Amino acid sequence: SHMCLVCSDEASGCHYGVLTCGSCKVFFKRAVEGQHNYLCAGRNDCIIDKIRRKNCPACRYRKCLQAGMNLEARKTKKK
Amino acid sequence: MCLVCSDEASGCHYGVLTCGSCKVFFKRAVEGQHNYLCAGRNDCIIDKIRRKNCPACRYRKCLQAGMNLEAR
DNA sequence: TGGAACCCAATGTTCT
DNA sequence: AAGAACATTGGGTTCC
Ligand SMILES: [Zn+2]
Ligand SMILES: [Zn+2]
Ligand SMILES: [Zn+2]
Ligand SMILES: [Zn+2]
Repeated sequence: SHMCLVCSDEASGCHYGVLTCGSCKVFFKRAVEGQHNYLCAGRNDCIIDKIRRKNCPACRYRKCLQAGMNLEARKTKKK
Repeated sequence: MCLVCSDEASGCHYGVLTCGSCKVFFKRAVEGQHNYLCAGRNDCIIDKIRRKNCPACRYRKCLQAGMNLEAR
């Protein structure tokens, strides 16, 4: 396809195992490598689009996980 | 306690009892015009920590708590 | 009390 | 591809 599977913006290729845009790529890396201690102000089902993806990092990080992102995807595609 | 984010207040600002962070947010919201979109259901929880998540919902309840720049 | 000017945390792009 | 590090935004406290 051509759209990020997390936020629907224009994907820039496959990162951490998932067709995503560049903003979701570095968001995930940051969330996964530090704490991801986020709280949703809604009911854990926020809509995450190009502009709203900024509102709710809890729900953004859940959609990254749901789309299959994982740090070791490179090492894992091998074998 | 902030009538908006229920943190605790520095005093009465723009017509309402609010925290300092809500003071500046409002001034900025009203002046800068931006158009904000809620990502939930137009009823987000607005508290000390979750404030920053939905400026649409934050700004809406500033308005509804009575905030207004001409409080003269 | 209202506002300026900080300062920092979080985002998204560049990297020639 | 991954990821440092740059640029910028939006935000809260300090100060005047
Ligand atoms: Zn994305
Ligand atoms: Zn959410
Ligand atoms: Zn407040
Ligand atoms: Zn909202």
